[PDB]
Amino acid sequence: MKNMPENHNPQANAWTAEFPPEMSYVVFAQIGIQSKSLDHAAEHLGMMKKSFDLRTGPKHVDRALHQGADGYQDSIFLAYWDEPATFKSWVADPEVQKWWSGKKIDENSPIGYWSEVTTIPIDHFETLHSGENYDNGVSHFVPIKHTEVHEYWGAMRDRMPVSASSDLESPLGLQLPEPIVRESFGKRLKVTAPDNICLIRTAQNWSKCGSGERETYIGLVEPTLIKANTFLRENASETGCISSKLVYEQTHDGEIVDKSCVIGYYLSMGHLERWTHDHPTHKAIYGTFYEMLKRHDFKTELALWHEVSVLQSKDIELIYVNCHPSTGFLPFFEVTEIQ
Ligand code: HEM
Ligand SMILES: C[C@@H](/C=N\O)c1cccc(Br)c1
Repeated sequence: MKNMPENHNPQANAWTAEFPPEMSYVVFAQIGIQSKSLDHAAEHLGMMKKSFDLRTGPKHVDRALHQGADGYQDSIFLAYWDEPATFKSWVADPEVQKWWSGKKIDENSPIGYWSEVTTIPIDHFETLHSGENYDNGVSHFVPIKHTEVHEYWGAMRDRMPVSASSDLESPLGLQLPEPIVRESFGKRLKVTAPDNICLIRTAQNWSKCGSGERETYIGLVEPTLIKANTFLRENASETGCISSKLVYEQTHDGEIVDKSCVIGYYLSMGHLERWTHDHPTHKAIYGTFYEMLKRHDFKTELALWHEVSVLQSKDIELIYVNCHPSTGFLPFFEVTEIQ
């Protein structure tokens, strides 16, 4: 609450996850099939989707489609557990072992496999929701409550309990190295990340918007989001953004719905903060959002939310099997070949 302004009174309501006392960790797993034609991914996606309904399966799973550059796509599962023990039991199930860690991927395969598994201690985790919505990531299975801790720069950091006792800076300092090009196709590679990287899933949901509000979101706001994500992807060193994906969410048979999110990793929470507060790209987003609020009497059916975590090296398992060299963390930090 260090950054809360004096006489703080927010002009809009917001909600935040309230984790139960017995809950110590969230496991958030991003599992992806990389392809040039979705046809080639279809077999792998069926096997994975049947795995999620095991009794040890995730409390919640989203599906999303990422358009990468060079014409590669990632078909992604976003899966949540509230017990690390249960997630370990899921991975050990033989149904999961049939495909886990890219086991079904060939040396000359047309598809790649990747997984980014982050085990998030609850005191390094915070969410924010623009409405009392129980279909926003962990709000599918965790209660949410009203909070006044928003609507100022620094509110995100204040909502994360550990920021009261840690600056959450990176051991590598302020300068993320330039991305390097590694020979990743044909190989099973593991990346080891530094401590205190910051992960954000920030989401947009215009599915309940009226016709006119939807027109405004798609015509005015979404283009600035697309531009922001492209900037982030192309300017890693300047921003401290290790990886940024704009993805469109899907029904579980693959139909794209009116929902998206950006999933980004940053060298520290401070890099995310400085980009959000100072860079023109997020300012244009905030501007067009406010313009959208003025047009509809400041009462929107657009749902916004995010989940932000700060991660230790040992809590991030990053695996890339036959993937494009720009996928995820592949351009950064320490890589090890697995065999
Ligand atoms: C690349 C995509 C995005 C990133 C990385 C991002 C990042 C962030 C972060 C980190 C904050 C919290 C800053 C703090 O509390 O100190 C924030 C706040 C905010 N963002 Fe974004 N954002 C993105 C997209 C969007 C979109 C699409 C919208 C609206 C359509 C939006 C509107 C806002 C608003 C209104 C706030 C203030 C929230 C509050 O505290 O009440 N952002 N953003
Ligand atoms: C989730 C965040 C945006 N980006 O992380 C946001 C945006 C608008 C209103 C609220 Br309330 C929260």
